[PDB]
Amino acid sequence: ERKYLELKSQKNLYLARLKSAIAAQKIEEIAGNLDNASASSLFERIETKILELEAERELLNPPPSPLDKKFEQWEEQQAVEATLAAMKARRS
Amino acid sequence: QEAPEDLLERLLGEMELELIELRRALAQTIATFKSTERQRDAQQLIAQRWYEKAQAALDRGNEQLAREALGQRQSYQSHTEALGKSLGEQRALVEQVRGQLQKLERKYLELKSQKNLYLARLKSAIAAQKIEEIAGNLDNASASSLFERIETK
Amino acid sequence: ILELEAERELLNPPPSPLDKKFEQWEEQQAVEATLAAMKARRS
Amino acid sequence: AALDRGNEQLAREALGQRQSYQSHTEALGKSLGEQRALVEQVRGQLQKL
Ligand SMILES: Nc1ncnc2c1ncn2[C@@H]1O[C@H](COP(=O)(O)OP(=O)(O)O)[C@@H](O)[C@H]1O
Ligand SMILES: Nc1ncnc2c1ncn2[C@@H]1O[C@H](COP(=O)(O)OP(=O)(O)O)[C@@H](O)[C@H]1O
Repeated sequence: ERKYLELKSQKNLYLARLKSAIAAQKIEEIAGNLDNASASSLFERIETKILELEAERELLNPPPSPLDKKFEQWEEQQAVEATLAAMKARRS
Repeated sequence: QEAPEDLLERLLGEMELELIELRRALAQTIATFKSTERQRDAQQLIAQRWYEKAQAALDRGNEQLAREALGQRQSYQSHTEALGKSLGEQRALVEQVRGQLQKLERKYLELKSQKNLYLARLKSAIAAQKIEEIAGNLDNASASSLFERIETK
Repeated sequence: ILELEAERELLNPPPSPLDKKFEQWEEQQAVEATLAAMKARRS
Repeated sequence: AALDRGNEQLAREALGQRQSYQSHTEALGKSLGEQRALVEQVRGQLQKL
């Protein structure tokens, strides 16, 4: 009788310790550590899936050249300079 | 396999259920520990009562009954020591289990604080990619863009 | 009963005894200051 | 008036008794300080609607 009571007084603690360890392990496989980049952590798999689509839609419709960006920026600067100069000069 | 985003939410819900299950199991563990502590206290109380009875029995001057009572209380003292030994380790173990649960809680909260941002970024990107296949570019003329197919038709 | 009493304690941690000591000392400081000034005001 | 007999024990008891009421008063004063600030914003929303 006493032996059985003693064993029943420990089954619960052992179950709790097993469950805590299982949950602790199951935490890792989702995120783990930020610097993993292991493609096993579910966040990196989402990140690669994002970048794949972002590049795939870029291939179909090419982005404008940096030369075009420089040209349009300079055109905007020339425009605003002309407006400000004539705008100061009109009230004068 | 399946799309990662749906299994992300499914796994997070399952993890929530497992966490509350762990909380309940730890509650039962601390309950049983308290019960064992109470039983140890009761046993030592009974041993003290037997010692007190022997104290009054010795007043007669017949030491034989005192010897009988003192030999009787030895088993109870041994049982009290046996339970005191086990408590000395169960108390040190439950604290570490509680610490593990406390850390897991914060980790889960942190992951749930980012699932939404990741889903929003995924939806924005897929919509941005889908915007193209209808029209794309005015000079695209790929016959895949739905406007050029209508124009040729 | 004990299971529920511990389970609701896990969800909302009780304060550490250090906080209890601190608040007890704060109460003692308050009562001593009040009684000292309270004696000294009529004097 | 309790300290008037010259025995400070009753004064100590009364001062220890009033501490709970002071704490409760402060607890309610903390909550009023935010409820008053929130009801005004709700009223403004209603007025604009
Ligand atoms: N301390 C650490 N810092 C950064 N990354 C780590 C660290 N420890 C492990 N990793 C990551 O773990 C990954 C290896 O896991 P992986 O090879 O994907 O698992 P499997 O072998 O099951 O495919 C590496 O990409 C590495 O970035
Ligand atoms: N910068 C651009 N200016 C004009 N048209 C472009 C540009 N980039 C891509 N295209 C268009 O993309 C089209 C090619 O797509 P297409 O070969 O029909 O797709 P798929 O390979 O799926 O059949 C070409 O007709 C071309 O006009």
